[PDB]
Amino acid sequence: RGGGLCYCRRRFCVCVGR
Amino acid sequence: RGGGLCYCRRRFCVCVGR
Repeated sequence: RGGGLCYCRRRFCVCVGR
Repeated sequence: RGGGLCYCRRRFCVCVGR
């Protein structure tokens, strides 16, 4: 199935989806 | 920017948080 990817580290976060 | 931002463009979505 589909979903979403989110990465968080230190004082910053980034998410990506298609 | 403040808070968290997230938006989808072209054929892929890109969101970032700080």
